[PDB]
Amino acid sequence: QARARAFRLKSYADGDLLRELRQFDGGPRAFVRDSHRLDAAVEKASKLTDPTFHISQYQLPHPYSFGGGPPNPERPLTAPLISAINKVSQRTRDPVGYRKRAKESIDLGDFTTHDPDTLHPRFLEYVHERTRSVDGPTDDAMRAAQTVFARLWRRKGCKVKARSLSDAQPDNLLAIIKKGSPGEYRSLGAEDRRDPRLIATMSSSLLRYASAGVQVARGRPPPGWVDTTTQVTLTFGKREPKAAKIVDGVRQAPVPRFIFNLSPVNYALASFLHYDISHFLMDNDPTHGPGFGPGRGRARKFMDLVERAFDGRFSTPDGARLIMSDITKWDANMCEALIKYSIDLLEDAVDKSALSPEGLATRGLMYRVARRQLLEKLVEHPAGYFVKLYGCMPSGSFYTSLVNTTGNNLLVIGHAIARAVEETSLTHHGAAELLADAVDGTLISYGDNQLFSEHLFSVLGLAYDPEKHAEFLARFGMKLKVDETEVTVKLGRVRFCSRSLVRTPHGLLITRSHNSLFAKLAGRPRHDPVVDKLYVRAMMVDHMGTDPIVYAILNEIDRSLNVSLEAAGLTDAAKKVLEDTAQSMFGNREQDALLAVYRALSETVIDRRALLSLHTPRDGDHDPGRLHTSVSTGMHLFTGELTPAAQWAYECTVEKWCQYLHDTDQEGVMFD
RNA sequence: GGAGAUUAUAUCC
RNA sequence: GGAUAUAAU
Repeated sequence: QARARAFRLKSYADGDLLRELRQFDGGPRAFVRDSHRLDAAVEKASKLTDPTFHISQYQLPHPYSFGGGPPNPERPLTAPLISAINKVSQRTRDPVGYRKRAKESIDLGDFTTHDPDTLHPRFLEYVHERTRSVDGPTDDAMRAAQTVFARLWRRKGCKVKARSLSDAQPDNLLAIIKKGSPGEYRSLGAEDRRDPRLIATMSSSLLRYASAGVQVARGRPPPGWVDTTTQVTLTFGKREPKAAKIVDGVRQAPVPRFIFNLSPVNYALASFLHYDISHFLMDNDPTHGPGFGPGRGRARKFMDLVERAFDGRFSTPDGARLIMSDITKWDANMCEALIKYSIDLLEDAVDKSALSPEGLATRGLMYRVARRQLLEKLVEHPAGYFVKLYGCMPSGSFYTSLVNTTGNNLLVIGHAIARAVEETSLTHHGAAELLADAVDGTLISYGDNQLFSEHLFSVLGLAYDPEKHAEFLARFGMKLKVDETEVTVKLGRVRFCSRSLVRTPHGLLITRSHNSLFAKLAGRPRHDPVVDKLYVRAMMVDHMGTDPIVYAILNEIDRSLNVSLEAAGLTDAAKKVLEDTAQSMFGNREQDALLAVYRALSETVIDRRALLSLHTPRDGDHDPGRLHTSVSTGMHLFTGELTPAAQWAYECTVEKWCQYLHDTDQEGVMFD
């Protein structure tokens, strides 16, 4: 409707549409339309009964996709990291073992960029059989699992109410629209989702449901646009560090993740319907990961689960294990059946009882559209052409974390219920009432990342069984990697969102594995040398100074970068990352202030105390203390009190650390 | 040719 | 009311 109107091709089958597309095919990072990027996907889909993907009959004269290419090939941190590991490993208990374990990770360190010619093979992961619905036994279990969380949410105080359309007015809609992508409106001049003309368009796209609902509440049929309104979804490849893996010998360089950039109109509908229920779960649902962070008291849902399972010890007091589910490529494989159970449960938690009959019908039409649009997407493939995608989670939707987390939680509870009805004398209702009590404190998911206590199965009179867990997931087309799913009784192997917990004599302390740091460093492409030096310090911040080996290694790398730090001169990249420092030290961001900061940078050290202050919560019992440049350019001194356990970690040398982890059996935190 | 959502945190305005 | 940066999913 905006001059970009699509034309209809003549064919119907994918193989014939593909031939038709050649007639539109077109530096090395400008976009060129290329229908051959679809060849393998079309070939794969042709052998499937119910494929997740078809070529769209409708196409645009001009595509939205942009070109790309490979990153800078140099890896400037690999050599300094090796010297640092060479030195610090000598102060650990097994120096040659540490250096070998660490070399494995450095070798895998890599990096992905957006490039249409490397992105299209990743899309094959999204091309497989649909699972529209599951069989009777599984459905009964999944609907019982829905009652578990619905009960949990009510007990936790859920009082979320349906919004009125007053909140779809431009001035009120702003409070539930975050800044970000204009999606397909970027072609029309919009730069941000929160731009006033976009906000006006998103508002109109919500208010149009009012009169549609008036008709349905009178028993008339809905307007036609309700069932046909669609928005284009754009795609691109993720730019990030990513570790290669060794699969059957060959070291497999990483394929870029497939990212979806959804339309602001779809965003506005999702947020109008479900912003509140999402924020209620973040604040109050103990199984809901989103809201988590590693510092400042934000890991409490993780720590509460661990402390219920370990009660002060380093191994679980009973033998009850902890399970960390390892699922292959969650977003590509989340089927329509699981998406429906998840979003339906979320919509059910929203209280509609105060709505008028028109208001209720209006919300029903809005939900109808949001559900259909989560399930069936119109996606511009990196070939430069539209395809239709049924199921899969479109990573980048408003619903991504919310629905992935809800679905993973429903999987394990549905599985538990399914086993109980088959194997024991519990009914669906009876298993549900047990799990509703036991799930509070025994389960947490963050999308496909999951951690749960075997007590979920204990209270059903069952023991966890990974093959039965994998078989349940396979009913939804998902592959639980059984040999990579950690099952343990030891705190040192418990993980959540890439974080470990170390129990010190004064309490728990979030930490991170060393191998993850080494791969990221080995994968870092060459930037401006000041930018890269500040990246190494950002890594210190990410690790929060808990581990003195990690601090030592990073402090070594930081020093080593000083030899060549000034070789590029004061570039614009270096100016940008030094601006905050120049204004806090000299009052201005002018050339001389910036160069004074620049030339002093070689003289700075990042204080481990500043890093460990990040464990301090902002509690009204704790004042964490301002950091200024303490963890970036290092030109302020951090004054402030650490938490007891973090104070213990400051007083703790490489040598004391390895001894304590050895004596407590917590050395699992270092690797994996 | 000049790269999504969500969460957490830090810095500066 | 905004900007920049890193991490996680």
